[PDB]
Amino acid sequence: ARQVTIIGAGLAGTLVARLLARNGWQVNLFERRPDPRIETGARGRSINLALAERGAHALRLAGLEREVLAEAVMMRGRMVHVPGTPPNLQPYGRDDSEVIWSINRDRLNRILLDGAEAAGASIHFNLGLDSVDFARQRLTLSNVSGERLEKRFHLLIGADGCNSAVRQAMASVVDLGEHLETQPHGYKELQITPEASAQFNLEPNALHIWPHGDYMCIALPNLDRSFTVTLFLHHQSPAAQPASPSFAQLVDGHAARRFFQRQFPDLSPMLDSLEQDFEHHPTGKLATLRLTTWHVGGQAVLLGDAAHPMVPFHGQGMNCALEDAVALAEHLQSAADNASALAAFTAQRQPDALAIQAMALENYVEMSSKVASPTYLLERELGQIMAQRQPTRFIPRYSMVTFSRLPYAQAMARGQIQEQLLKFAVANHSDLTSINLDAVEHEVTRCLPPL
Ligand SMILES: Cc1cc2nc3c(=O)[nH]c(=O)nc-3n(C[C@H](O)[C@H](O)[C@H](O)COP(=O)(O)OP(=O)(O)OC[C@H]3O[C@@H](n4cnc5c(N)ncnc54)[C@H](O)[C@@H]3O)c2cc1C
Repeated sequence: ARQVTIIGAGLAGTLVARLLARNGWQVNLFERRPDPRIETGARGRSINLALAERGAHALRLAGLEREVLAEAVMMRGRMVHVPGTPPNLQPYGRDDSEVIWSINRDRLNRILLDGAEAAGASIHFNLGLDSVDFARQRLTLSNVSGERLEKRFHLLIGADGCNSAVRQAMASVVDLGEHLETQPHGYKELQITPEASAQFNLEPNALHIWPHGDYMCIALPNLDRSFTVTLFLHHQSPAAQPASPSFAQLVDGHAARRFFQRQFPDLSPMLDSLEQDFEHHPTGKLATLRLTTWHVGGQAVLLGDAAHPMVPFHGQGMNCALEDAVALAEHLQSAADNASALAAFTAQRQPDALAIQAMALENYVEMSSKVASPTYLLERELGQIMAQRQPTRFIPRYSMVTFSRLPYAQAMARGQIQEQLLKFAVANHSDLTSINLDAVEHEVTRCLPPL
């Protein structure tokens, strides 16, 4: 049996562990955190994640989808809260079968942990990777107290998150060609209690958006009718716009409350613990880190956030991470050797990672800056018309990334053709009546091969 060592029992690591273990691999998985299935007296604070077709399919191949969806809240559409109009529900896709699932991060991790152990993988918690000696095929682990433990390894899988230790150790033997691109937006995670959401009639079966240009909020529901709310806001105010809102201006909960009362008046009543959550939770940072290569020979390979950290604006980090796990397991299982597997895995997935990394950055301007634009509404109306006339040619880019498994590079390449197509057809036209629908349909068939 081929042996594999996996660092990080996160989402990608536990999935790939399951897939290799049921294929007969001797799988050992190391995790720095304690086992979350051991119940303690601590009050865990977990957030919800948007599970889409890519992630759902990855769980389907692993035999875990039914179990995960049983604990997920169905989101049938996007609930846009734009001032001046009532909350507007925008259904997903074309039919009632296209939905996104809101799954609690902790619930999902437990299901994957159980899933990996049932396939035969061994999971070792409370052990963080410190360094790798690639020459001697050894690594060093330690607990929080710093007691060191050495282990032999044949194949090392880095599934240890944005701040991957496998990635850092790989940087000693190969130039990964890393380019960190930091994001000026930070995020703050707030809570809406079940009582609060019910009191203000917040739809449980929808994903909510409060667009506001350079800042915004999103909310995803949990099984108990609570919601986890993410505020996206500039870390600092630029000198060009010194009075623009930023986290630096929100020094306490009293400032945060006045900010929300003025800029999110319908959302602020639902934030019972806005003052407490604002000062007791850290302001998270966002970044896009790109790598030229993801592997060292047949010795080590990165996947998930370890290989391609991205901004969460498209809700696709986990989905891409689960998709990575399937591809990595497929290549490892069927290749002539580990080095051929790892080189082929990188070649297949690296272009798609750069694509979803790019599309995630663009999608912030789409959901927070465009959903209230007059030109964008006409382009969106015309794009929906093309999705019905050519259902296999004009698939809106959000549907391709979210509701299909088309490679991220194809979705971005087809999306730029559609974006430019809508841009030129709507240009210099006020109403949809002055737009020639059949000329737009002709260019759809000319430039977009059917799927
Ligand atoms: C605010 C926010 C919202 C998001 N929302 C969504 C969403 O709606 N949909 C979506 O698809 N994605 C979303 N994402 C992205 C998603 O959470 C991540 O992309 C996903 O968790 C990546 O999975 P992974 O297994 O690669 O890493 P992780 O899931 O982070 O797992 C990494 C694991 O490695 C462990 N580890 C780290 N260092 C070490 C070490 N040195 N030794 C041992 N173990 C180690 C960690 O403890 C952890 O268990 C969001 C991200 C953020 C920040």
